[PDB]
Amino acid sequence: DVTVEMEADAVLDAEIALGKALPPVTGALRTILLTGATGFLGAFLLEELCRRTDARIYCLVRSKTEQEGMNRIRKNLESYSLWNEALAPRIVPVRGDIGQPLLGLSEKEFQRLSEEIDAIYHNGALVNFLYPYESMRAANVLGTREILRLATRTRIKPLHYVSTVSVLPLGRKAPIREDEPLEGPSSLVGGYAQSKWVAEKLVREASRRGLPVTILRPGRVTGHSRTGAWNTDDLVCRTLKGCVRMGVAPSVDALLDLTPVDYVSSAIVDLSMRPESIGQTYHLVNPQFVRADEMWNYMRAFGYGLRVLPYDQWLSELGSAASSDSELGDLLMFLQQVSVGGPRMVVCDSGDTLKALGGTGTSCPSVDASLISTYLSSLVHRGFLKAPE
Amino acid sequence: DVTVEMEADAVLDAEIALGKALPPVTGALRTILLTGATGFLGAFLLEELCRRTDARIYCLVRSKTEQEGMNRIRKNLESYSLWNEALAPRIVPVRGDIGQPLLGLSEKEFQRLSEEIDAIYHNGALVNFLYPYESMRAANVLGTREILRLATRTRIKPLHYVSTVSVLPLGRKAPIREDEPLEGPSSLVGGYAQSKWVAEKLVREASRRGLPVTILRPGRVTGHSRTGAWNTDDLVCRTLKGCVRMGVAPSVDALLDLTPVDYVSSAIVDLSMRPESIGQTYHLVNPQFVRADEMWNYMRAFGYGLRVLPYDQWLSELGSAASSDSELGDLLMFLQQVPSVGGPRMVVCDSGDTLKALGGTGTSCPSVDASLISTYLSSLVHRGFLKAPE
Repeated sequence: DVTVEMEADAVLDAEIALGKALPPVTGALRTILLTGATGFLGAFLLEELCRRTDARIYCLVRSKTEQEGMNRIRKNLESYSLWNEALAPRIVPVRGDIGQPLLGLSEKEFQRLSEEIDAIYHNGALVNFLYPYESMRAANVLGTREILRLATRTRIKPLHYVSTVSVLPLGRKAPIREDEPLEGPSSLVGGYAQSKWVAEKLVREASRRGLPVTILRPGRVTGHSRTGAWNTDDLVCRTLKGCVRMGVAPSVDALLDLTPVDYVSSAIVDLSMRPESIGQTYHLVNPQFVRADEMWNYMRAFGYGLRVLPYDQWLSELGSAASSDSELGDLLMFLQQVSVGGPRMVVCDSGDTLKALGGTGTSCPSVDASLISTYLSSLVHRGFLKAPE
Repeated sequence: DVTVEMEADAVLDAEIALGKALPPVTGALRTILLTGATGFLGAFLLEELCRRTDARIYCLVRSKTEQEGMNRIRKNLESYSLWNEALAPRIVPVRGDIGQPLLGLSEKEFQRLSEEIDAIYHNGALVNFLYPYESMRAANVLGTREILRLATRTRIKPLHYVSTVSVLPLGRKAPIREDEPLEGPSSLVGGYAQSKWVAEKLVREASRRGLPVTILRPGRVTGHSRTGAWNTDDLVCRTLKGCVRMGVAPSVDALLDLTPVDYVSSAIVDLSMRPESIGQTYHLVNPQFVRADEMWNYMRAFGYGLRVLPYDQWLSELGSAASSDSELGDLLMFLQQVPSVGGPRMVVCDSGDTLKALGGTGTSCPSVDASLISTYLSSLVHRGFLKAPE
């Protein structure tokens, strides 16, 4: 059974522990390892870390050469308007693969990395909402294990771990608190949530053994609140486009979280810099929820017509439309996995985050007509959405 | 639930009946309407109908013009090495869409088609093994309804309906008889099976009302037994390529059906031309099953290494492989839909009525053996779908 495998995989190897490793850096950080620089949140994390630290940022990247790796990283940041050529000296591509033993490094390379790196931001992961647990085991479970291995190899390296609110159970009335313990593995639906649950369990055990860690759980990470930068292969963009093209949207009961990526990246970096954050968990979600009917109002205001249907009737219309439209069919696959009220969605409390960030000026943008206009304007500009009539 | 809708959709509109329509042709067939000429079975059915009849073959096809329609039909046949230019005079594209009212025709066009066509071979359908019932309702349920409408409009037109063994429940031990009544809708799993069950119910009610109908249920339709012609986006091809690329295949306990397309198309046409076939149902399946371990033997003999694993372990290796391979991921989607150790439930069909009806013909299903599998694999290698064995 999958929960058997999850429980077995959540046991952290005995040798991953402080042992005789040298103490963590207490002075200025010289070097930082970032995983996930070729992803969405990763692009913003990388640019932010360059702005807010003086460290060389080692970036794990799958590539045949270091130049190819640098090219992947540059193009990714370029796609979000985050690149400037002055960043290149700050970036050290590290050829490797989060889904491989030792992050894809030879024993010698791994040992060297274990000597050079002062701190780790682990944002690398395989995110696939269709695949089973076993498809993401290598990248999410073993990859996190190997990061924990690096963090305890040679000398201790603080770990700022990017998890997800999806490690939390659905169907709760009251907003889940940042300090509530994790439930059992059967509380989760889908391979992604399952793999991230196991990953966070490993990280929490390394914490219990003395590794300094921060656990950051982002909610639904949306577009940049000013530029509108947003990868269009995102399921949220997929869904919005589907509704626009069909001219109909669902009424759902769920409180909707939309958390702009610039808030998530700034909060991760801010929190990672606070010694008070060690051993702590933070919910990087929008403190202000929005209702679906409000979302559709904002989208109509931008200029898109949207009839509203009960979720089950909406899903039925999607099913019908999928007959002749393979893109709508693709969207349907995501939604047919698990009624009237629509899908359950996790609601989080973020009290500890709000407090920890109070003197920072790091604050989550509101979801309002203006934010949605910024988002839709960018999607139209980039050819993803047809401009409103 | 979906079964309520299925039952509702299986009710055939009252006006689709013989009424005052003129009697069917009792002489030579002058014209035939074929749906599905742009698909895999449809290509062979078209080429076979040209050889065995001297009727003009009207072919329903989505296109902006008849000439572009002809191009689509021609190219499809070319892809299976079925095209020769002497076919061209025989084919008449009809611009249209199985998933639209009146097959996408105007009232005037539909009335004209209702005057011209002597008989209908209905092989058009949306086949998607991932989508729900509602995604295939238009093409499979309403499309079949509209075909029945045409078959009863103006003058009676016999209907040779291509259904599927997937209208039958899976997991039953004894070969299901061709004359066994359909069970209720709750027996079926997946949108494709559900939509074809409803379609066949509609066709049966038409038959009950006096429309001459043959119901043909193909099994798992595989490559041409001589040329190896086989549509590579087919799920069976996907699965075999996945096994080859991983180097591992599942031990499943099913009695595997592999029914070459040249047998299905020849049997359809043969059976359609027997008046004894009217009102009858035929299972166009291979009379001889193959076991999975025989399949892997045939593939090793061709040159591909295959370790064998229990189905659950094989499926887990597929999932693991899918992490870094999107094609294997695509294959995994199909197999995960089921929430036992011997692998997927499959249907076993009796074909005794087909065997008898074809006994005086030269139509017999090829055996599954190392030679057939070599024919299939050789074609896939030649077309670049598979890497040649080491």
